[PDB]
Formats: sequence, structure tokens, C-alpha cells
Amino acid sequence: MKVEEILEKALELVIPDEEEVRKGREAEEELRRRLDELGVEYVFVGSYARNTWLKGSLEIDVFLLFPEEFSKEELRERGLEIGKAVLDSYEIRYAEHPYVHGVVKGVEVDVVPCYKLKEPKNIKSAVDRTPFHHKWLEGRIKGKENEVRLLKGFLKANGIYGAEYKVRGFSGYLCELLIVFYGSFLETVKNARRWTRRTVIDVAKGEVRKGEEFFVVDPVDEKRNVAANLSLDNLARFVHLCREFMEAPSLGFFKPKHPLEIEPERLRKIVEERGTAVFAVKFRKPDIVDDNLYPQLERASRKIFEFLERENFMPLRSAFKASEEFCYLLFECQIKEISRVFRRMGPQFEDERNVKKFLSRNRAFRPFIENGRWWAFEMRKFTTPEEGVRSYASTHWHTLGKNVGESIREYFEIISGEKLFKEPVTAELCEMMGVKDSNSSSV
RNA sequence: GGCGCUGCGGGGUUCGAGUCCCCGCAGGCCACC
Ligand SMILES: Nc1ncnc2c1ncn2[C@@H]1O[C@H](COP(=O)(O)CP(=O)(O)OP(=O)(O)O)[C@@H](O)[C@H]1O
Ligand SMILES: Nc1nc2c(ncn2[C@@H]2O[C@H](COP(=O)(O)O)[C@@H](O)[C@H]2O)c(=O)[nH]1
Ligand SMILES: [Mg+2]
Repeated sequence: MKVEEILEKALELVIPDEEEVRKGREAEEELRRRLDELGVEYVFVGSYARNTWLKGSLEIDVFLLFPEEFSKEELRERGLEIGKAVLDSYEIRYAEHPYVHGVVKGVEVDVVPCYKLKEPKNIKSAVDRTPFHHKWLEGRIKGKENEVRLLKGFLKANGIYGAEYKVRGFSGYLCELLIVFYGSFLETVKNARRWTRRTVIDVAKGEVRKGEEFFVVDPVDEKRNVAANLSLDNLARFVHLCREFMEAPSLGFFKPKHPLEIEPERLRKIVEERGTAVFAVKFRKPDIVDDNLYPQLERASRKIFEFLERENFMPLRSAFKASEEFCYLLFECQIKEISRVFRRMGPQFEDERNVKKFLSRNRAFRPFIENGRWWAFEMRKFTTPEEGVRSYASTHWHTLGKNVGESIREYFEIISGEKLFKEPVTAELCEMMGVKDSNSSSV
């Protein structure tokens, strides 16, 4: 398994075959015909226009260039009108920038309105850079399509492809820029082994410097970090992957993993062995797009996690999951039970003013002096993490994300033990606890 | 929708809050292509 021959075996996994290429061409041809009939200005961009889309993931991006004077409302109205007119079937769903997702002759297509700017220094809609990304790249990426494909496939197989909040990984465009900068997939991997959280890759200037954060300077706009939404942890995972790959290259790095079914009894024994409190907050998923939902789930987890820390249940990690109907916030804590009694610090013996007040409070036990200060024994409201979270979620729902909190307000429950193992959260549980041998790349 | 630093303020906790928790006010970025 020489490094060179793994890469050629990997091409069979990332390069699309002829049936798929042909399906795209036919869809492309039919799209042009429909848009030409409407006499609107448009431009094919993205991975389809540069021939760098992954096998099995054919999608065509078509942009509509509208005059800059148009209001955001006019952009939306005209964009959606033309999108619906050009597509066989369609769905409209988005967080802020309007567009139309649909199908043409079996192929998936995004029709996206934007403003026809000259120069993208100061943009008016969030997508206005994309036509300029295409112009900058089209000449510099020829002959390197398969290198880009290898990089995307590599990232995708390891769950860090895509810059959307569900993933917080590497966008496709980002991949194309890395290939332009390093020349190939192998050189990107080799150099990535030495990236740090301070690395700044400036493709237009052809240099690597250091900065305050991991920054990939967009060649069409020096203020834009193309890796803005790449999390520190996924930056780390990738660097670690590149190091592992060179050490011992394998085709397995390009093979997707999937979770294995874990019998609830195996999970039970695993939790018993660990001796921790494992539990979940279950509630109804709000009907909102992934890009609104996941940051709220992230927020709600962190808020409850931080509550657990300061209440001394010593939480280990947290995770979350959205099924079709329910969201789950998962937790593991070292403490299943804490004493009802704790100690609160009082004033120095010196000032009888504050001492007299500190002692005036009626308690079940006598305060005491220790190391020159007064102290008292107080009693906790709850003594298990499940009790604490029940109280916390019932009264601090409003701080758990706009839509997530509102849902928690109407209903939630704390689930644990084997009832939790019957819920669709085993993969998140295995990942969170670091369970060995719970995934497989087997086909 | 999520995410700022500092400043002003309300409230809770506390013997004691500039410091911990909750909320408001005042000086763009990211995701959806
Ligand atoms: N988060 C982002 N950051 C920077 N550019 C983005 C972007 N999302 C979309 N774009 C731009 O819009 C183009 C198409 O976006 P997408 O269809 O979502 C991914 P793609 O570039 O087509 O590759 P892919 O289909 O293999 O995933 C990109 O090439 C890029 O120019
Ligand atoms: N007023 C108040 N201050 C606290 C409490 N717990 C911690 N602190 C803060 O902890 C700080 C410790 O600093 P110190 O005063 O001991 O030098 C104090 O300034 C104090 O304000 C509390 O319950 N009440
Ligand atoms: Mg695409």
C-alpha cells in the first residue's frame, strides 16, 4: 500500500462515473434552454461548473444576476418566481438568503438570486461573492479537479466536509483554494500536518503567515475568512488526520463510517462499568431549518453543562441529536448523588457587624470558625444531576435558545437508564463516551 | 437564529457583588448558495 496507489484506488470513490456526468449534462442543457427562453441574466457556478463535484453528489448551482438597485424584497420575489418557472419540482426553505431548491430531469438544482456587482468589495446579499469565486477559480483549477475531489472525499468520509452549523467543517470552495495553494491533495495533507490555530493562508498573496485565528483569506475579498465557521476542534481533527495518513496511509481514510447497532444491554454494562450518571433531556423539535436549530441545541447543551459544573455534578461531556420529531440533549456526570449538606464561607471573625448578620440566619446546624473565618452548613435544593436539570430547565427555559427554550417550556422530560437506550441516541452515546469498536466502514 | 469586548442599568444569590446567575440598554460576523 504505497501512498501513490492508495490515491488511485481512492479516485474510484470520488470521481463520478459516466451515467452521472451525462445526467448532469442533460439537466444543464435543459436548464440553459429554460433560462434562455426567459431572457434573464444567469451564470452556472459551484462544483458543477468547475467539474469538482463528488461521485454520488451531483447538484447544479445556477445564479441569477439582478440589478444592484433592487431591494432585498424585489430580489426575493423575482428570484423565487424564476426558480419555480425553471424547475420541474421545487421546495423553498432557507434561513436568510432566499433561493429555490428543486429538480430538473432527475438532477438537483439550486436557483439563487444575487446582485450583479462590479467588484465584490462591499456586498449587498450574502451570496454576492460566488460569481467572483467562479471567475477567480475557473482558470486556476484546470487539471486539478481530481485533487479537489480527493480532498472533499477525504473530509466527507471523516465527517468534516461542509461549513454549515451542523458540521462546522471545510466548505467546498475552501477545498478548491487549498488545492490551488498547495498544488495537490498530497501536498495539502503534508503541509496541513503543521497548521496551528494561528495559521493564515493568503492564496492571493501566495503566502502563509500567522494571525490571531485560523484564517483563509478569500482571494476575492481580503476581509473574508473562508474558514470562518471551521471550528477549532475540526481544524484539530483534520490536522491529526493528515498526520495519521502520512504515517500509515490507507484507503480506509476515504471510506465513510456508519454507526453499529448497540444492544441496550451492552450500553447498560458500559454505563455500569463507568459508574456515571447518563441522562437526556427530550423535547419536541421546533419546525425550523437546521441552520437555526443546531446553534440553539449547542447553546442549550452548554447552558445545562455549565449549570452542572457549578452545582458540582462534575459533568464529563455533552452531546445532542435531532430526530424527525424530538431533540435530545445528552449528558454524562461523574456524580450520581451528592450530599445535601455543603459549606458556605462567612466573614472574618474581626468585624462583628457582618459576623452578627451571618449568624442571625437560622440553620439546622451550628456555624464554626476555621482559619480565621466563619463558615456555615447549608442544605442543597437537589442532590442528583437529574433533579437539578429538571429544576433548571423548568425555570431557565428562556435562556436555552429562542425556539428550543420555547419548546422546552411546553414539554420536556428527563430520561435515563435503559429507557434512554431505547431512544435513537446510541451513536451519540457511543461517541460521547468514547466507546471502542461502535462504527464500521463495512459496505 | 447563533455568536462581541467593554460601559450603563434592573433583578436574583450572598454577611458582603465590579466579580456568580438572569434580563434590558448603548458603543458587526457566521450558517442557509
Ligand atoms: N459557506 C460558504 N463559504 C464560501 N463560499 C460559499 C459558501 N457556500 C457557498 N459558497 C459559494 O457558492 C458555491 C456553491 O456552494 P455549494 O453548492 O453549497 C458547495 P459546492 O462549492 O458547489 O461544492 P459541493 O457541491 O461539492 O459541496 C461555492 O463554490 C462557493 O463559491
Ligand atoms: N458579595 C458577594 N461576593 C462574592 C460572593 N462569592 C464570591 N464573591 C466575591 O469573591 C471575591 C473574592 O475576593 P476577596 O474579596 O476574597 O479578595 C470578593 O471580591 C467577592 O465580591 C458572594 O456570594 N457574595
Ligand atoms: Mg453545488
